[PDB]
Amino acid sequence: TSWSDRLQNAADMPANMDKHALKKYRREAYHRVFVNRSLAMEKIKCFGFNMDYTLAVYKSPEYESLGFELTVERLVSIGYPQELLSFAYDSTFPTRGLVFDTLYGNLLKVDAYGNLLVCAHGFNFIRGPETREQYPNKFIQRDDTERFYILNTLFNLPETYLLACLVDFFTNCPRYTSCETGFKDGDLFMSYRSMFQDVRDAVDWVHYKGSLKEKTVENLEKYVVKDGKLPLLLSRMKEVGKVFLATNSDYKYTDKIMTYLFDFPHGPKPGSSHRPWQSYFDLILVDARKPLFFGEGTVLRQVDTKTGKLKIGTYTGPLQHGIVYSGGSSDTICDLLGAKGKDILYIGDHIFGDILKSKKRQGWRTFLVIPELAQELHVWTDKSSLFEELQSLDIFLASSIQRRIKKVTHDMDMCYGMMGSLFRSGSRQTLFASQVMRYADLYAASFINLLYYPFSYLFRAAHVLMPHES
Amino acid sequence: TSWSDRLQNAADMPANMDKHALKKYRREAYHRVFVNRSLAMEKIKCFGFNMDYTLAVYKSPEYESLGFELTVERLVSIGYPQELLSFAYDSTFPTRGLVFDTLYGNLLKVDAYGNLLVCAHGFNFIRGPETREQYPNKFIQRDDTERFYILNTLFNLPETYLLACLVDFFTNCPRYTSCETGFKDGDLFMSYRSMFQDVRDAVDWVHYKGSLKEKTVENLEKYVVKDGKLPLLLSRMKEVGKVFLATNSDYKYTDKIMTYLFDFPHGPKPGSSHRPWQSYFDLILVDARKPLFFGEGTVLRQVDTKTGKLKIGTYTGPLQHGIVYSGGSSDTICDLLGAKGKDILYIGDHIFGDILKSKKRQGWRTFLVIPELAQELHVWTDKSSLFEELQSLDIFLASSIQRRIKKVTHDMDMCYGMMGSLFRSGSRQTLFASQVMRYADLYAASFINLLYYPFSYLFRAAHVLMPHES
Amino acid sequence: TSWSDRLQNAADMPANMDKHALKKYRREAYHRVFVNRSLAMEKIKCFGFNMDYTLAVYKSPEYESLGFELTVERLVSIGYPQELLSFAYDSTFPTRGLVFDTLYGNLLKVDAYGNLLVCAHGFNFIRGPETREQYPNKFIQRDDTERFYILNTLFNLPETYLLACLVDFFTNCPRYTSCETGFKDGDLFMSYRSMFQDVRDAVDWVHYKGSLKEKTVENLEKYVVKDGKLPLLLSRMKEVGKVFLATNSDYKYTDKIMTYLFDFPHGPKPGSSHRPWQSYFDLILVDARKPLFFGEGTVLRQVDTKTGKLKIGTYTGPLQHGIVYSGGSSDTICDLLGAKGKDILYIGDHIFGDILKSKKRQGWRTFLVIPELAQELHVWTDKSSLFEELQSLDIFLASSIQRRIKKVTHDMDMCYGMMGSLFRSGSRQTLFASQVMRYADLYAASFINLLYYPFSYLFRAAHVLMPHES
Amino acid sequence: TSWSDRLQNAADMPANMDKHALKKYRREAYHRVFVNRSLAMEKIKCFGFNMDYTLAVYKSPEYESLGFELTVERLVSIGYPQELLSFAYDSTFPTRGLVFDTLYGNLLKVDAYGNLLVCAHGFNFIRGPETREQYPNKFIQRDDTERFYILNTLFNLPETYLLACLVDFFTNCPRYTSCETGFKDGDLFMSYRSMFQDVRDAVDWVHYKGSLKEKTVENLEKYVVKDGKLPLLLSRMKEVGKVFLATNSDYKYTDKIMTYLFDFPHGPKPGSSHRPWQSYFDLILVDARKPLFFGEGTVLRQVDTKTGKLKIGTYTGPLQHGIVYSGGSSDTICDLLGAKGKDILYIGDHIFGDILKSKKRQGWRTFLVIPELAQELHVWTDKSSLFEELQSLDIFLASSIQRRIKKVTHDMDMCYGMMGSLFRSGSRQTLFASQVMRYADLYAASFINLLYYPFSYLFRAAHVLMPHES
Ligand SMILES: Nc1ncnc2c1ncn2[C@@H]1O[C@H](COP(=O)(O)OP(=O)(O)OP(=O)(O)O)[C@@H](O)[C@H]1O
Ligand SMILES: Nc1ncnc2c1ncn2[C@@H]1O[C@H](COP(=O)(O)OP(=O)(O)OP(=O)(O)O)[C@@H](O)[C@H]1O
Ligand SMILES: O=c1[nH]cnc2c1ncn2[C@@H]1O[C@H](COP(=O)(O)O)[C@@H](O)[C@H]1O
Ligand SMILES: O=c1[nH]cnc2c1ncn2[C@@H]1O[C@H](COP(=O)(O)O)[C@@H](O)[C@H]1O
Ligand SMILES: O=c1[nH]cnc2c1ncn2[C@@H]1O[C@H](COP(=O)(O)O)[C@@H](O)[C@H]1O
Ligand SMILES: O=c1[nH]cnc2c1ncn2[C@@H]1O[C@H](COP(=O)(O)O)[C@@H](O)[C@H]1O
Ligand SMILES: [Mg+2]
Ligand SMILES: [Mg+2]
Ligand SMILES: [Mg+2]
Ligand SMILES: [Mg+2]
Repeated sequence: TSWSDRLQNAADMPANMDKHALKKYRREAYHRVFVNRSLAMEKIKCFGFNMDYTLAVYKSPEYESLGFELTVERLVSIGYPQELLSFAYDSTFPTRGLVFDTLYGNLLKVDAYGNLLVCAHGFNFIRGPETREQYPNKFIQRDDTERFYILNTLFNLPETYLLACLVDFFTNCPRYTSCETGFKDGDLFMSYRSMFQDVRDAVDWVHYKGSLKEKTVENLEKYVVKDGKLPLLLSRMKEVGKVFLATNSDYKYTDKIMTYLFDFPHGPKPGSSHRPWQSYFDLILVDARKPLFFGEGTVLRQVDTKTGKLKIGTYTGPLQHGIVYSGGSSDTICDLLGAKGKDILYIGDHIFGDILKSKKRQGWRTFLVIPELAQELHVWTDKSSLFEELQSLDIFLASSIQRRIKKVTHDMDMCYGMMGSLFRSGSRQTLFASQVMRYADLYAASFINLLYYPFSYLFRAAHVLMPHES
Repeated sequence: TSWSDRLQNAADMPANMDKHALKKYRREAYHRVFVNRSLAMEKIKCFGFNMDYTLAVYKSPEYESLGFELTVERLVSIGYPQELLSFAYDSTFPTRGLVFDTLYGNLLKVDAYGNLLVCAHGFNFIRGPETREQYPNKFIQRDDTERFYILNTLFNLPETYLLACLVDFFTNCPRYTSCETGFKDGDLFMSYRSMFQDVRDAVDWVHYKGSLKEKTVENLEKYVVKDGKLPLLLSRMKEVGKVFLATNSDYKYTDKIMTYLFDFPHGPKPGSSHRPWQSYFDLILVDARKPLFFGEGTVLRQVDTKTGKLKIGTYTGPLQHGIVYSGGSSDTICDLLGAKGKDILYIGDHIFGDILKSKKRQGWRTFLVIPELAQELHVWTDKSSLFEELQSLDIFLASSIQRRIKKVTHDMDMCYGMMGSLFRSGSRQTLFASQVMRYADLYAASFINLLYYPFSYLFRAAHVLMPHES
Repeated sequence: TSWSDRLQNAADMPANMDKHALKKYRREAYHRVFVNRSLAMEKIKCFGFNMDYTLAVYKSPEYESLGFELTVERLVSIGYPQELLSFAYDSTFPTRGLVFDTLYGNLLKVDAYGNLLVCAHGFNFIRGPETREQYPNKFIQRDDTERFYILNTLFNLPETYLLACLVDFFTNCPRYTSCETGFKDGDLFMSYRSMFQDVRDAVDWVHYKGSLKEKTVENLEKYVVKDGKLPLLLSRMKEVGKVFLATNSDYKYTDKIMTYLFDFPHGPKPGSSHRPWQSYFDLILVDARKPLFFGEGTVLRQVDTKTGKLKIGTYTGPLQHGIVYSGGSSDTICDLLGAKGKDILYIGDHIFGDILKSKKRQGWRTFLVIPELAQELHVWTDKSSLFEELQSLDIFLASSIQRRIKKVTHDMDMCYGMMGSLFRSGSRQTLFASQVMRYADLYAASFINLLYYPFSYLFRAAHVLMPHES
Repeated sequence: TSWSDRLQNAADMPANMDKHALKKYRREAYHRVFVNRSLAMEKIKCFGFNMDYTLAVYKSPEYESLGFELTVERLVSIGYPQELLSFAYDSTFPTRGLVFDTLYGNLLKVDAYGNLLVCAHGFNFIRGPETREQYPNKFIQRDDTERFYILNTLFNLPETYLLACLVDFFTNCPRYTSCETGFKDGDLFMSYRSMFQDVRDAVDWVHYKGSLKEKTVENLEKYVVKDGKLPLLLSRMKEVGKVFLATNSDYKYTDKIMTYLFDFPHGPKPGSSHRPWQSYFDLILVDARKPLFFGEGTVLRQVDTKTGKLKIGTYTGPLQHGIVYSGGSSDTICDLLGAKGKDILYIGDHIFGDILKSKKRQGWRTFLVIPELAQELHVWTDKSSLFEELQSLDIFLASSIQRRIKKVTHDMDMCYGMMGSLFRSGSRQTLFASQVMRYADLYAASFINLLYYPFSYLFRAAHVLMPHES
């Protein structure tokens, strides 16, 4: 039961909009909206959506596997060894938000301070003493962005696993000699950094020039979660405000995906006429180039929606019915919809490119969709006893207790996968957790959980106090 | 009773090192060390100190007044109007950590998200609706560092007030015409940005080329807090670890100040021989150029301590008794003392240049000295009823209640000064508060509060949980 | 009779290597090597060649037409109007080395000082007084590289003409309104700068992703000059030194072109066994990325010559027989061939990327191939009377004489084409001429002209004197 | 007889403005204006002057000695050894336009291509074979501006000599160990680069914060050439055009110097009333910050001429009688005087900051003052036989002749000083010569030589032809 199985199971249910039914549903953690900072929904005038992994949640592990396969086949086609074709995606290895160290070829799970929580070289998990050889303070400098790459999105799960597969392969293959910073193959030296760049290039190629989109669109039921409740929620938002779409994707792909997401024999509710996806939006913007979008952006263009090509020239005209925009900046949306940032709730999945940048650069209100939460909640509850033990041990710690804390931390972590919870390693929160708490005003397993709250709901978080104020 | 009066009152007391006396003393908030993240003192192998506003706490308002006076006289000497000589420092206006907006000439108190809490143009406090003309989302982009300058240190209190005095002066003087971005004086236009730069240049000049240091050193009892307990604490730290000094100041000034701080007819305790200040340190480093120090640094130099001049050439030798270093990098300290970052507790007052940068760049443990805490605690306790009311109102808020929340927030804020608490405006925490909580492992009114805790004390903070984990 | 007709006519002749025949041949300007700075051929130890427009001279106007056609079809395919398909390359318009002004959409012919010699907006040649509206000092700032683009190579002849065709089209088409910096089409604005970028992108696409190379290789006799004397010259150079190839092209294309250039039923001379092209070179380097090549370069790679793919990893091994390199830097060649810069004569066609950068960055000796010289010499001689008149007029000028100087300048210029000689407009030398004289030690219509000089020839230029030294 | 002796001898003569006397005077090379590119004086509408080493020519070797002495005393005061006080300026060593190599500590005389003509380490002249160890291609990369510093001005003559004195001192002093990139003194390493930076800093300090200006102004007759013909020439220029002053100097110093330059008991000619220096200028601009002046410049300020301080604010008003400007850009002059660049003849001494940048950035007409020309002409003529021999030898060279060419080159060079002619080493022209020919339209020993030519004089240079055009 993957997180996307949980999501599709919930997707297959019709909405019971009886107000008592809604209150009862949102009791369940799965259907809840979690609150980092208070947000009065009556003050939101524009609801903004991202597409991929927000509206269009790709099914797991099928979509990751497909990405993995195509990225492997691209590497082989440019000259990587044929043994790469023996690799097979394993959803139990990667956790999102890991850092690849391009100097030493390690996947790292770190906290917000750059402290090491987990270190794996290939499939070899390095324990604390051994890690001190490469990380003498058990710490990385996060500002060293040329060395350390943060794998933020669900699109990065395939490369996360592939990176580990490659280090494992070259390490254990007798044709190569391992060195601290890469592999020697005769008179050829491949650094981890250049291997990393090849992988990153190959993922990019698969998305831009390869067959990922085509294979996705030819089997949408296999690859994409579909929910009859989507048009219902959007239709309700449009009753109280404006709705916009802002995607890094191109129009032709957006049209195919959004068409699919709205393909039911009805509109917002059963019995209602079907309406085109575009009718649900006051503004549609593709090729957004987030996060640059939230700074200078790019020139505003108009899509010719018949051909799917951009019209030539910068678009200088007003918001018109049926117009589809490309490029621009966050200021385009604000100006055309007449919103200030705090009037906007932007709903996305990319912690950096959607949430952190819209919050910090523009003061937008933010909702982070965390698809894995669906399953992480089930584990958090089913295994709460292990965490409770860990909490008690940590308290009792103010020895053999310390080795028990390590053992329990490991047993807890393993319940999530080889790289542990997205949110923590035992009692230490991850960088991803700290960025969620800091930048995501709201978060949930799915944006659809907003359907279960009334229009004027006040989401509340407790006021924060400093230690000297308590 | 300024914060420095509180600090000197505590300074005049001898240490009662009876273990029961110590436990009882550190009960009081004034004498307490506050904990943002847990820290096991037994793991600290090096204690590092900054000098100014850490070891050498300048008396208030006398030292700010002196800085103010000299900065005014420098501006007048370069051509500013004679009416500046009518200005007189007012300690009731500035709060630390304000942002000067160089485009519109406002002092702003903001939260961690760039949200406006207070906006003053000269001495005119702008209420929310009027602020929307210049700040349509009631928000600033903190990454716009060319526009917004954060006044982080107690050294910035004089310019904070002076900035306000100048905008007030030019606004109300009929020789000048006010414009949105500065003042017209015939065929001369002075932008707020160029005025700001003149002030910043004049403060720098006063410190580097003017008479501030000379006037300070000629009346140290007037300007500098002195505490017999300093050598006691340092002597105790040296029993369990190494002690270093890292200052942005030059050696000649450092020597005069540190000599004064240790000038008692005894050493660590009464009855003991006096020892030179330098004997308390394993490493002394001046001209540190923090925060660059925590990145590339500068070339390591050796001070000729007889002349106070640098020896010519980069110093390539070992740590030797009596050597005094200049420049270098944080890696100099680590290498010469054989420490990794987590073995170091660095004690400073500059939230950015001491604490944030040593934490983020090097994974040092951090202790922030907040001199105003001495007095902010007295107000926090004496006026807790106003905050309690505010908390209750906010709860009751889930109208005339909303105007009561504004009124109570104001009455609370005014107890601290015209720009409110360093840490908050009513229930909204400031940027400075959020940076203290994030980057300062420990904090206190004075580093001396460490004397009241044993060598192997475990400072504990509660583990943090996400909303879905609670 | 295009310049390439002249070149192929000379190419079809067998080499008469009788020493008296050689001396007599190189009398003719067409077969001569011209000398800007003295060069002792006996000191040259390595001869380096570029491929395109050096060894492989593309036939004119056929190859330019093909590039033009494909670039047009790419623009149409991305959304440019169908009327572009009515354009047809005209070899009589463009001269090499023009500057496109992206702000005002003009093609400019300038001198070394940025002084305007010719200005055309579309096909409208702007006379001096009108040009002062846009160029008040009749001058451009050459350091404004974001505004001004120099069209240096024969590869740029198609876009030179296309730029003019486009400005002409949009200016005279009633669907568009002309503005100073581009064209309005309703709510779309297309700036000259964005049009220019579209053209540049489309040329790049044609070369990298389109069909130019494929269509070239399927009719090499149509598109490429072939000369039986090439292997003879290279074979002779290899007798006295080392020979290398350095191309910006990829290996697969290089192999197809070089195979063709050497496809005769003999080797160096008639009667000799044919040898593969690669046997003529001590070092072969593709994907050179000139001019970056002459600075940091890129990582040195090894080509797998069976597949045409790069081997994975940086190549760290020695120069080996049969190895083909990719990337690297000019230092690669020096190190592997054991040459210092002054031991190298590098033969190329790109005034900036081959000649200026190798001279300035590395102190290489330089030979510039100027394919149009073949025909420019015929005009220079056939019409010397017009220039002679101009010279006399200029002398007599120290009025109606001044209008005669303009008239004669024009009549002279028109003999070369609408944009005049590559080297001058009347008596004013072009930027391209000044760069040839400054950076090209030697130059000629073809590198083959080196066959007509002995191994130890001393090419001499007169020593230069300052005005006060004469 | 220094060049400044020659200049003052000519300065002491009254102007005979009889038209036949003028024609005859300008026959002599000393009194001639030399022409690199033709210039019609009737088209010049604005004459622009620099002050230092243009209008105010400092006497040699007295002024260089003074600069040298003060720079030495500054180095000693910051900690350099006392033996520096034994140094004494020697005018026979430095030639202008040398390059200091900060990596290896050599003074280099180079051509326009970075080819080595002379290399001295301290006072040791390194002959060709030995130089190949450090300069394997006998070449430097001029674009490596962090490594190579060009000593362009007469202000750089003292540091040129001092650099050589220092390398000599540390090399031969047994306290220091010489290394390839600097000197070891125990645990101190001083790199040539850091020594160079100390010298550059000390020269800057002497000019900005030391006593150079004060000592100059207290003995102007000792340090500054004065010429009664200056007001005559300026008065004549003002009859046919506008006259401006643009100096990097401050107003107070400019006023003292310009007052002195005009201090005669008469105005333009004997018998005429004396007029203040400022009356000779339509525009006076100080603190020009050339060459930044010819790009973005700085904010335009107004000088308060009573106090010598800048008025506060950017000056936004018109050109007014008596106004003195500070900062700004070259566009300030153009706009306020209503000139385009080709209407301006700018007269200066700094080949880079005055001449090259005004030519390339703005298309100004340029006149370079070369004070040493006064004496270099006397040597060029007196020793023409040596050059003639060299020319003949070079011809005869197309061996013992080659060693004769080296010997004659040396004997010729030594007539100018240890570092040879400014303009050449034997038959090879220097970088400075090539920049003079390229960027200086006109040049002369003194700007005063313009007095000897009529208002509408056409300065002519021969049209340049390429080798294939001859
Ligand atoms: N999740 C992420 N993915 C990619 N880049 C990131 C992410 N988070 C931060 N960055 C960027 O990485 C760079 C270095 O991060 P650094 O730790 O110095 O800053 P920070 O994110 O502000 O740290 P903190 O989380 O302590 O506020 C910055 O440019 C930052 O914007
Ligand atoms: N006389 C000088 N003094 C200081 N800087 C100079 C001088 N002449 C050129 N430069 C600068 O030095 C840098 C490197 O010079 P480089 O040889 O690459 O360019 P260049 O001067 O254009 O050469 P060329 O003389 O061949 O035209 C450039 O930024 C250039 O402007
Ligand atoms: O790593 C990547 N390389 C290239 N494209 C990516 C990558 N990750 C996501 N994308 C693309 O980004 C788009 C998702 O944009 P979204 O709708 O804004 O979430 C899709 O078109 C993806 O193909
Ligand atoms: O704004 C400033 N301008 C110039 N110097 C400053 C400023 N603020 C602090 N300083 C100097 O910084 C030094 C303080 O360094 P610390 O010991 O590292 O805290 C003192 O020498 C101050 O004079
Ligand atoms: O404008 C261009 N855009 C893209 N490729 C170009 C352009 N001009 C030349 N080239 C390519 O550069 C290569 C020529 O390299 P050369 O052998 O070094 O002259 C050929 O592969 C061309 O296709
Ligand atoms: O190397 C230097 N360092 C500092 N000032 C210099 C240097 N060289 C020249 N100057 C100053 O530049 C000014 C000369 O400007 P000019 O009138 O534009 O030639 C004088 O004030 C000099 O003091
Ligand atoms: Mg997304
Ligand atoms: Mg401090
Ligand atoms: Mg080429
Ligand atoms: Mg000067």
